[PDB]
Amino acid sequence: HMLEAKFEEASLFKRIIDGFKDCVQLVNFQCKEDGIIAQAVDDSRVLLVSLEIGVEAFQEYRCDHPVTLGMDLTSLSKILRCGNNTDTLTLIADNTPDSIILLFEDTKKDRIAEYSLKLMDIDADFLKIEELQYDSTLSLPSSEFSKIVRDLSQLSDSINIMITKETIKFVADGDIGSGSAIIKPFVDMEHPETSIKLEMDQPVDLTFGAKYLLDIIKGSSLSDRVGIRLSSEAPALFQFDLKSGFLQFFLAPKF
Amino acid sequence: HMLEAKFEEASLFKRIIDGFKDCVQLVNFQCKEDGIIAQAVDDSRVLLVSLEIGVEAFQEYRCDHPVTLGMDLTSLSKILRCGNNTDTLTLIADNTPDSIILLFEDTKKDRIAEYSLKLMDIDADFLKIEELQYDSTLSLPSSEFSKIVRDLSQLSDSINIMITKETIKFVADGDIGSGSAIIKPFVDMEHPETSIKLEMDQPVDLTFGAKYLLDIIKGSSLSDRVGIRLSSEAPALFQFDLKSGFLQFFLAPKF
Amino acid sequence: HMLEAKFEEASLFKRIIDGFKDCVQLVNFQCKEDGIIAQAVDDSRVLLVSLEIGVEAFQEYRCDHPVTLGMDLTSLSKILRCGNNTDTLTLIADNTPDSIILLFEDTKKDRIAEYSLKLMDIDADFLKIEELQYDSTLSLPSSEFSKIVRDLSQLSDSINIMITKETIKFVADGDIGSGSAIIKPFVDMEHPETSIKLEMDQPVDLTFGAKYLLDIIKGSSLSDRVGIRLSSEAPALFQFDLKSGFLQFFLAPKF
Repeated sequence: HMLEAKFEEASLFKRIIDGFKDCVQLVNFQCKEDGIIAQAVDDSRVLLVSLEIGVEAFQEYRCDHPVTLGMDLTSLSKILRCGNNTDTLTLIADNTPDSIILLFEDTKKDRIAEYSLKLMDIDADFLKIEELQYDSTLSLPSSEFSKIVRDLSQLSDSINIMITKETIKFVADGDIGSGSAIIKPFVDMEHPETSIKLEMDQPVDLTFGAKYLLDIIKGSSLSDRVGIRLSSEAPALFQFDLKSGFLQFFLAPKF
Repeated sequence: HMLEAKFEEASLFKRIIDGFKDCVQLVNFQCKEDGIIAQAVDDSRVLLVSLEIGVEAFQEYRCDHPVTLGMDLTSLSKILRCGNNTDTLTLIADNTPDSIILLFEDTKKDRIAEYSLKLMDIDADFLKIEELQYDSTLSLPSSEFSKIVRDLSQLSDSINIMITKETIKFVADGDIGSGSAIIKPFVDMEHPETSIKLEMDQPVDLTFGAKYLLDIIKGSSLSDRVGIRLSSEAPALFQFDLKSGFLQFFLAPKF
Repeated sequence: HMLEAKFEEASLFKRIIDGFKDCVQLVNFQCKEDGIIAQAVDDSRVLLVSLEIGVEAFQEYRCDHPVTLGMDLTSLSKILRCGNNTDTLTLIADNTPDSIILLFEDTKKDRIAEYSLKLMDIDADFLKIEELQYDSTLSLPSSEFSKIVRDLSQLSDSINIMITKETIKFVADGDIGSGSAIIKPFVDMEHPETSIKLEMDQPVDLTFGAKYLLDIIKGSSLSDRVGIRLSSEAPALFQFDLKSGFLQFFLAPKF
């Protein structure tokens, strides 16, 4: 009992985990003094999940020692289905820990639920694959992006994002036919968060697997907007902005 | 780009397809100058689905050429799950078409989704099996008819509709037991659409498969009332009245 | 047509059956002059379900003859999915019956649905295993008890209820980790039905199967509170208080 990180609402940490729990299985939660960060590469080694949770995301955070505690998402999510969404979730562990302790407590002092989670042993191959300059950079409503991905997934397992100047084009092409959703950058004032931005330095023609994109758009529940950075050189970066933190999805193109 | 039929709301065409998509698989959409009509016989050749969609059902309809464009329901329904229920769905095709183009556009000009559907090749065995005079003719609330069919389906796979004068009797008889729902014709004034009519010229004792009836009652979402015409000679006619059009289910009795 | 028991709402009898239909399969409904009682032991012979339905639970009850009519829950529940929740459900049978008749009728006289259920032949091994004195006796909100059982079921198939003085402790221990929910007896005044009582005569350390507890907590829909009596000698008694009646779950501990 030494780091005891504490969330205001247990739902918040649950929503964060639920955002990327489907695309991966094992995760290396590397928590330190300035907060918690984590990475997780899937089995096929084509999708990286990078997470950062700052101090301000907690209502009371402490960590007198850099502790790397990896664990299974399926096991972690099971314990996360025990709270009452508004309970006080406290992540407790000690120096060189065997298990992480999750403490659920409501506003009243009737319910005091304490859970233990046997920690996994994960290799420390941390990746830094974010580029300085991307060929194209765009940001759109997360709910809108989920719509495009889900609709095109009906047609084929290959969604081709094609970006030219002032033209963002999503195209799917399968056996039963094809589909094409085309959006253009604009500005709104009644609700400026529905706006679409585009900063193209060079035209982009990349192809991504539909299987992976469907898991990526599940982070729409964490942010209203999604930042997409496309490059012909490095994997694409799908970023969801959290309150004092972020959830990144690095996806490698096909072909 | 020559016929371009256009719906006010994309939901309407989706609801129509959803009304009969389960009981069949391939459909021959025979659209012409006065609107669109279609037929579909299942594999077992005991259930016919006849559809008619008049000009008034569209908000803007054109067709300078009688075009028969058949297609797969499963593939068609997939594309129909892309709209936003209130988008402008436009069915576009050309003379001697390879594929039918479905264009989704909302009120604003942000979303312009265009889909292509590879057309099937369906045989032109169109059937006209509607009789002049049926032994019995009745009409009841569609939601009420769905209740009777669903409840009796629990007991056995054979639902026997038995009609005598002023007595409409639905009977199921299986291994675990039996059930009998009996309704009588009457008139209401607070909401005359809940009334039950019956025009019996001759008593009817027909037996239908529960499997088929369950698919037939799925058209209750298209009309408040359902018209049933029973004959000992020809297949029974279950008819749902659309706004400027209809959805018919011709079902052959057992034994 | 001789006993014709009658419920005010068909939903009530449906909810009662739905309370214990999952943990067993065959049930011996032994109805008599003062009401209806029934017992059902599962295949593994470790869980007994005892039911009592008094006269006051019906809106109109009669029974001129003690009749034991056993039946299959699955078949009984099927027929129970036919009503409209507010219909007049009437259980009809005769002296030495072959089948039990279930009559559904609404407030209006349009719907008159009559169902027959072929009665099963069940052995008359009725059990009286309730003790006089139990080591511990407690009562808590049924919704709260369901929460504890469901959450701990995620961890292992063995939930250990551990009771000491003024301390009720639920513990699960599995491969991925463990969990512990600890509640203490108190009194509320805004809503005294959320209170927790405990009358310990002797400390209790019993282990129950999670499979069975999950079925037991399904009776939370019948009562706000659940009475639990634990004994080291006899099976534990989980009791849900009905309006003029009860639903009991006798569960044998492990090890």
